[PDB]
Amino acid sequence: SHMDSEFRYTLFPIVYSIIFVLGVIANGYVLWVFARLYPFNEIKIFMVNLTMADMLFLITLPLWIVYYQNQGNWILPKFLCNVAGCLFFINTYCSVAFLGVITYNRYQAVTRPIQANTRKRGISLSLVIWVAIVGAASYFLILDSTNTVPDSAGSGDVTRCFEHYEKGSVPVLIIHIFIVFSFFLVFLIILFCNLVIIRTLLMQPVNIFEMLRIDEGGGSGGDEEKLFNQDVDAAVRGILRNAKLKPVYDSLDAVRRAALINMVFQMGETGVAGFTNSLRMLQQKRWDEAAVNLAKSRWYNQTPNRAKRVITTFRTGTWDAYAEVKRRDLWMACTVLAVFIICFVPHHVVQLPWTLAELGFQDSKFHQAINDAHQVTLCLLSTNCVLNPVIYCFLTKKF
Amino acid sequence: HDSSHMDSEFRYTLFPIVYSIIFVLGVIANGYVLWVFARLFNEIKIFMVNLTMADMLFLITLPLWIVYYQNQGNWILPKFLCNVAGCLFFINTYCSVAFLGVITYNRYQAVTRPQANTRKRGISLSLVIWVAIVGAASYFLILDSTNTVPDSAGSGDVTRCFEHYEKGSVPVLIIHIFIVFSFFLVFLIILFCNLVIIRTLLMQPAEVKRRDLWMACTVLAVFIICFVPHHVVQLPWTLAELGFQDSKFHQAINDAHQVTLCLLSTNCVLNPVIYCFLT
Ligand SMILES: C#Cc1cccc2c1c(C(=O)c1ccc(Cn3c(C)nc4cnccc43)c(F)c1)cn2C(=O)N(C)C
Ligand SMILES: C#Cc1cccc2c1c(C(=O)c1ccc(Cn3c(C)nc4cnccc43)c(F)c1)cn2C(=O)N(C)C
Ligand SMILES: CCCCCCCC/C=C\CCCCCCCC(=O)OC[C@H](O)CO
Ligand SMILES: CCCCCCCC/C=C\CCCCCCCC(=O)OC[C@H](O)CO
Ligand SMILES: CCCCCCCC/C=C\CCCCCCCC(=O)OC[C@H](O)CO
Ligand SMILES: [Zn+2]
Ligand SMILES: [Zn+2]
Repeated sequence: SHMDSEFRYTLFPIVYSIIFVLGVIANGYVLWVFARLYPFNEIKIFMVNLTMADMLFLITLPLWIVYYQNQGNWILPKFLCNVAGCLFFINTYCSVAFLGVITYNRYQAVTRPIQANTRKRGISLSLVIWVAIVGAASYFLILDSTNTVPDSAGSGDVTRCFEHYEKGSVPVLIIHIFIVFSFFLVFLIILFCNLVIIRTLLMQPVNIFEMLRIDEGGGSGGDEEKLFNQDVDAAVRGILRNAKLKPVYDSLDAVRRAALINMVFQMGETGVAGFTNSLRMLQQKRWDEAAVNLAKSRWYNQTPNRAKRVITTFRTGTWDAYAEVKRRDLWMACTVLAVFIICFVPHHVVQLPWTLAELGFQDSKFHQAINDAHQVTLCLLSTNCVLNPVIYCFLTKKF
Repeated sequence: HDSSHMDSEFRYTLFPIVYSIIFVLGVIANGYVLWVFARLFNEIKIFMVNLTMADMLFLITLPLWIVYYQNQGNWILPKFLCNVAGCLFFINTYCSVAFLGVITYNRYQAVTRPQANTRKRGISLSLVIWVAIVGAASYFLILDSTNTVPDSAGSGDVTRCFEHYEKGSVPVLIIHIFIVFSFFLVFLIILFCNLVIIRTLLMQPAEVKRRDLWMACTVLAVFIICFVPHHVVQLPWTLAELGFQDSKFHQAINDAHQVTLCLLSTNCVLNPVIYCFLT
């Protein structure tokens, strides 16, 4: 029949049954959460496009349950197997692509925090990804999906679906090598991006460099905070060279000096020098009065979250304002990494040795072990339709 | 961050004691087993000599760490020796993991599916392992291993060896994720391979079957005692060194790290034990 055969005919009918029911509930409810949202916009498109990918897979699951309940016999017409295989490839790589693009969006939102045609970009990208993956998945519709073999007992035959690999196929090896190398290349980008977001939003600023990294941004993680030190020193040099800003600056403590520096990085010496009254309240250590007067500016209307953070730093002289910043993003980063390492990485680790075993290039004792592993990763990869809807909690839930 | 290291005096007591014991015992047991092989299945014997060479490399670095921890974490010796110490410690850790795993797989295919080609195959595979591991270990030679930092008592400056970690480094963290994941991938292939050996050896229907079954247990003993404690701690500790944790966790995981580092060194003394359970 097959190497891993024994348990696969029991595994998939149970595993895929749970997944079918949970995944149809989770993605169906997610289309209720999406519908009830008319007031993030770009991320919303990727999420809805990701659900569209899940629906395509979920609908094929009844066919796999029956195929495995029939001891691996594809009794329906051949093209329904072509379509089933095709939609599996679509689900997997649209999910890899849409999780990838959600990660990049959030990375740019944290790393570079600076039109309503952002929606036009989410739609533009989603289409590129669909054309790229549906185009690649189309090859599954031109293949001979099934192979007929004599049954072990009786007078019958067994019709396998996308299990047959012509012994020693070279295109198969090149295609499977490309996909795995392209996957871990994509996985490395995702891992780096989500670890930057996490690193940035976990590690609470204790200086002006870390403080301006949250509010203004800064690419990757380097120590050679030394280049940015130069920009701050040049900013302080000018502040002290300004008769309107020097008395206040000199009078302030190091944490409050950073808040003034922050303001200067945002609106410049010119901008900050036009806060005569608020600056006088600071020079006189009238923290609450200064804080209240600072909230009565256009700065507060224009950038409220940064203003609130800087005003708090002026009021308290502590870094508490930067303790739990952008938690929607911090949790998004963890969730995308969970969905990636759980669902996609196991399958992609097991993929190249299993293809080599299935092209015969590996021994019978290993071929049997890697086949068993393969059935487990194929189940892990299917949990994606139940797991990936969790990301919607970024849109709904507040911290 | 180097200021958080003045709180752990434990390592300066632990390493000079434990590394002196490991050095002497190891140099003896390894020097001894090199005479066992000199006064002489054949493929397995090739992996064992190489595995003993990985041990010697690290054993020769032990007197340097003894001196280092003796001088309260001050690398009094030349700074280049620090790169060489780190390099050889990495070689020892992963040449051991590879050669033990390659021994485990030799006995797996020799039990589940049983001369001049095996000797040549074993040398091939052995040279692959050295090239792969020494290739990665060589990156320790191009780093800035040493960092001058103040001492617990006064304004005096000590020189650390491979203790500096750039705050919030994502690539340092990615490397450690790669190595910890690869280790548990390699270890689980080993765990399965060995457990199949002990299962097939427990259910076979006299002396040949009795030694190879008890050998699969030695490879597991070495993995669970020496390598698994360290690779469990490696990630939580790395995170602590990159500033991703609290001071309370920092101290807990750093102390555990000293224990697992000592436990990793016991592999020099525990792996020559495989020589008898086969030859
Ligand atoms: C992912 C992927 C992939 C990417 C590119 C080429 C692929 C694959 C691919 C598969 O790994 C693959 C494996 C099993 C099947 C069919 N399949 C089977 C037999 N059981 C399944 C349980 N869930 C989903 C699909 C299942 C399939 F349609 C594609 C086989 N491919 C292939 O080269 N074939 C010649 C089928
Ligand atoms: C294993 C491994 C590894 C793999 C990849 C990168 C590694 C490491 C690595 C280490 O774990 C590491 C830790 C401590 C030391 C130095 N070290 C110290 C301070 N005490 C030691 C006692 N025994 C052996 C080595 C000792 C080292 F050379 C390497 C540090 N690495 C690193 O990121 N550095 C910036 C040195
Ligand atoms: C015969 C079987 C093989 C054929 C398989 C066909 C796969 C389906 C193709 C696209 C999914 C459609 C959903 C997403 C495509 C629209 C992209 C877009 O612009 O997203 C707009 C967004 O939803 C605005 O809110
Ligand atoms: C064939 C021998 C494989 C060794 C089994 C060790 C298993 C322990 C897992 C990770 C630590 C070792 C990481 C070594 C992986 C190679 C990375 C590298 O950069 O090495 C360069 C190499 O020479 C050019 O490919
Ligand atoms: C085709 C050319 C490809 C070449 C591209 C390299 C591929 C990196 C491979 C493994 C990671 C090795 C980790 C690199 C070690 C970091 C060393 C470093 O950054 O330098 C020392 C620094 O000054 C701190 O003291
Ligand atoms: Zn097979
Ligand atoms: Zn530390």
